[PDB]
Amino acid sequence: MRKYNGYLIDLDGTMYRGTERIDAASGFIKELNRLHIPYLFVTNNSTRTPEQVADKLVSLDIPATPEQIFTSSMATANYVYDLDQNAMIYFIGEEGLYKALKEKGFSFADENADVVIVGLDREVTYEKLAVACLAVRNGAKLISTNGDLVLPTERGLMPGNGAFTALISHSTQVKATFVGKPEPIIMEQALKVLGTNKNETIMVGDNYDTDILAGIRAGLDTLLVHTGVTTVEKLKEYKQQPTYSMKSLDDWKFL
Amino acid sequence: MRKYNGYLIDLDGTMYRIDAASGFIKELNRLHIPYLFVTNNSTRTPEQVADKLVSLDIPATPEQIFTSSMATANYVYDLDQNAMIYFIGEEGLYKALKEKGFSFADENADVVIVGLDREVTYEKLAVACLAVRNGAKLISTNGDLVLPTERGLMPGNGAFTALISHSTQVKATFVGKPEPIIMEQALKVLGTNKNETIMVGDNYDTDILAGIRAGLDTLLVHTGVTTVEYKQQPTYSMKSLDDWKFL
Repeated sequence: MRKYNGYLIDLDGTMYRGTERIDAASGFIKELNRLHIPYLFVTNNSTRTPEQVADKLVSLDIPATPEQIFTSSMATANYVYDLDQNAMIYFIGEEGLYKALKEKGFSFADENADVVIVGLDREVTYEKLAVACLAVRNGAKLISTNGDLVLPTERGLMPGNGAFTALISHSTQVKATFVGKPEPIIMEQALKVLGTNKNETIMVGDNYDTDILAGIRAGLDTLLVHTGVTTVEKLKEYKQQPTYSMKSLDDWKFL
Repeated sequence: MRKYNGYLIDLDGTMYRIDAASGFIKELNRLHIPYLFVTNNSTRTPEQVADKLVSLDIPATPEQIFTSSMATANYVYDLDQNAMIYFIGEEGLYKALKEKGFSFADENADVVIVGLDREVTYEKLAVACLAVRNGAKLISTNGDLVLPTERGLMPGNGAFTALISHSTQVKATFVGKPEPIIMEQALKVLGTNKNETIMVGDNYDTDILAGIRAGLDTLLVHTGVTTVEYKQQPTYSMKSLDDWKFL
């Protein structure tokens, strides 16, 4: 009887910025739970495990289990696995991406890898990057968990995953396939895990350029919150608009 | 009397991958025509490059080597003699910058110089990006995307420059070939006029284009990158340095 029986909730943007937004998210998510509506959180983040993210949400009174956290690194692992579970993987990345690949039981290799996966590695080295280039020139498919050129830290704007992918792409003259938002691949992979139908699922977020655009491209209806008169006007000039725009999660009716 | 009285000569693929190169250079010495080797190489000192040439029976003194490191050090000196420098690179670049009198800094640098560092790290790249976002000028020794080795086609300095430029949204100023910066300097060092100077090389995309944009005649010998199989032709194209007639 509901139009939407599955929710993909963005973890990024400014969705949980400040106590008011945190409380609104708590209210919204608790309501989904009370209604027994399945939901999954989606993020491009590669520096926290599903367990850490869930522990964090729970501490903010937003109910989540590790199984409800879905990252671009997980989407990337799962996407590659469905295409060739016997591919030998070379990856650049940290514990999150390693774990997602481990979950899929991959074999790993260096210069003769079948697939090269580029994730953010804050201890990357020339040699790690060289092996990626060599494997790509040996015919490996080139996959990038996301395209972000910058990683915000307290030091300032550090090089992001996308910058490293650009290095490899430029050196090898091979284009990467990108998985994370704003690409639709992460959202199709999230839909797989959530288990609901595309036309009965909605993606909720508050960033258009990176986050909600992914849902639009993946063929999902979208709710963009934290909008205002000017941003709504701005979106009307773009090729694609979110399905709905509202000020607050508080305004959403469960249909 | 001769049309060309000065020679700028590429190393990588022209002088070595070859004893046609040796004969060519010695004939230059016998005809007493000055020459300068010009290389995008940012890792080696001129002493090391010259020694390698000697060991191959190619007459070269360190003073006849002009690298992208030396050119970059000169170029930065022209912009600001007192620049605080953050650099990524190896011995060659470090030495060139130090010899020029520069002091070094990190995130607070005035100028960020990107040269090849085969032991570069995330942190080294991050410092570069932070300095650039802080307002540092972004300079690169060379734009080569690949470094050919026995393992295969390794990432070259242009690939690392691209990472930094993409992350920071700041375009780099490139010094080495095919940019005219290294050429105009080399020309000053060689000391001959443009119309009597010829650039000799094997790669169209670096060597020949460098000559064209510097307004120099060019000689493309097919002993390296570019095959016989572009919008501007080199002045001359031949299969071997043995075919050159010393015009």
